[PDB]
Amino acid sequence: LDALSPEQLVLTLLEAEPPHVLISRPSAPFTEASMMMSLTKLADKELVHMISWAKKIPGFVELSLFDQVRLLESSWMEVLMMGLMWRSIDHPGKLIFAPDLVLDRDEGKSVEGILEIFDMLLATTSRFRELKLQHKEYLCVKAMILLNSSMSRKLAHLLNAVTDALVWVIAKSGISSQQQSMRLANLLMLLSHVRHASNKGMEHLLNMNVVPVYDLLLEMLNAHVLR
Amino acid sequence: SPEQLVLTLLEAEPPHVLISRPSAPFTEASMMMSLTKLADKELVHMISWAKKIPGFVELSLFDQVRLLESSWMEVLMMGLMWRSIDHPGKLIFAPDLVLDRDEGKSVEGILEIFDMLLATTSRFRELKLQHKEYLCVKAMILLNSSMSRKLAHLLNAVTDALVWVIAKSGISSQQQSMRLANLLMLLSHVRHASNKGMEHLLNMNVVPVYDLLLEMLNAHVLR
Ligand SMILES: CC/C(=C(\c1ccc(O)cc1)c1ccc(OCCN(C)C)cc1)c1ccccc1
Ligand SMILES: CC/C(=C(\c1ccc(O)cc1)c1ccc(OCCN(C)C)cc1)c1ccccc1
Ligand SMILES: CC/C(=C(\c1ccc(O)cc1)c1ccc(OCCN(C)C)cc1)c1ccccc1
Ligand SMILES: CC/C(=C(\c1ccc(O)cc1)c1ccc(OCCN(C)C)cc1)c1ccccc1
Repeated sequence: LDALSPEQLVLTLLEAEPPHVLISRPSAPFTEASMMMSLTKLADKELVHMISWAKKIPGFVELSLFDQVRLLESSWMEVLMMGLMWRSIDHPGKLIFAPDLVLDRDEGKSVEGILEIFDMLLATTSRFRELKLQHKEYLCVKAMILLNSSMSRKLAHLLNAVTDALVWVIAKSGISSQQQSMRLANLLMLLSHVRHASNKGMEHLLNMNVVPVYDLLLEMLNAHVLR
Repeated sequence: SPEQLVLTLLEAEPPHVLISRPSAPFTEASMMMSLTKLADKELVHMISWAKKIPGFVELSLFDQVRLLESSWMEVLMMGLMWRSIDHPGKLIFAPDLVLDRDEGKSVEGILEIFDMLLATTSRFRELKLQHKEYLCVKAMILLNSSMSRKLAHLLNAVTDALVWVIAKSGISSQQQSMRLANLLMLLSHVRHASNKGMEHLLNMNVVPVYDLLLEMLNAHVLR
């Protein structure tokens, strides 16, 4: 119960942060291939990392394996983009994928189409920047993205605890009540923009085949044999 | 003010659009023909609705268009979820056009889209979403679809109005905070459904103007 209390949860997420991933640009001037290559290599590394991070969130380990895989599968692009926005929050106009990989808007034009994605990331980052998004609020929101990715007893509980944690953090700020409700709303409403950039990103990534298993999974869940 | 805004959103509600099913057993075509007929009629009314929203008509004609342009599919799906809320397992497109999850199989693909809607509606049903709450959430979907002075002002006012609505409930503060988070967290699912629907709708050619639109804004000549 307590390991899931505002200060406890905040503490655990504070130290669950994945390790920073390093990567440096290539020799020649960026092309569409080299560009994506770097970002893919980079995205894959952080993903292996995103697993051990999820495992450290109070109780994630007790959710069925199917649900673990489900949430991570449904929310991984949003989690990446939020990690990316967060670390690019104090450097307006630039996306800090990694220390030696600090690309500004224009360089994205190396990979046809990513431009609109870069602007979405850049514009959402700005919103968090005006809000003066704090590291503690950030940690709660990232985890919330993980648990709010799809839609039980445990799941919802785990999610509401992360929610209670964020109210708590915003609460130790001193601002009145009406401004605590406002910040909560503003912060959460940016979740639509994150999800949206994720969908846009997925679509673009996909552009650059398996057997449909949607019905079968329902059948399986319905029969109750899924994991 | 909160009470004012609510009252104004209430009476700003679009009329209910009446449409009926066709003769023969729904075909992928006929099915999508009925939904498209319905949506366009609703979209027509949507403009009028957005115009009644306090302050909207003051935003440059460009922002108005941009907002409606980017949020219309969510607004629609939000309206659909609201009227299907008391009909589990069903999507109430109109009084005469109600479809079960299974009938959606008339149009190849929309099934996953129908499950997204029914499940979100399911979530709102479990939160016992209230009419006034719904009113605020809708305008909120319209006003938060894109990313100024008046804009944010307008958006924070509806947001104030929502907190206010949740406040006359009487639940403790911790619970009021909880409900605001749970409702707004549900926006991400609404936006997600919308993106999925757009992808599918699109599946069933113009010149890229994105870069040109930026320049035009940079040069400050856009509307
Ligand atoms: C938004 C930049 C980005 C990726 C990214 C975002 C944040 C971050 O911290 C690191 C990378 C990106 C690039 C590739 C990618 O594919 C990996 C394939 N794996 C899952 C096998 C995922 C995200 C991207 C997504 C779609 C198209 C083009 C670029
Ligand atoms: C590429 C998406 C994905 C998984 C996936 C890929 C294809 C598919 O058909 C279904 C899922 C994924 C998600 C979770 C996972 O967990 C292993 C079990 N627990 C103990 C971590 C493995 C792959 C994932 C990988 C790393 C981080 C976040 C998400
Ligand atoms: C969710 C069902 C739906 C539509 C809908 C939602 C709510 C509502 O109240 C009425 C209809 C839908 C159908 C067609 C559509 O395109 C119309 C073309 N216009 C833009 C000229 C938009 C939404 C739909 C969306 C994508 C693919 C197939 C069906
Ligand atoms: C189809 C999307 C759209 C508009 C649109 C289409 C293509 C494009 O390149 C840009 C926009 C749209 C939105 C608003 C609008 O309003 C007119 C200005 N005042 C009277 C509000 C006209 C078209 C729309 C129309 C009705 C309801 C909701 C959305």
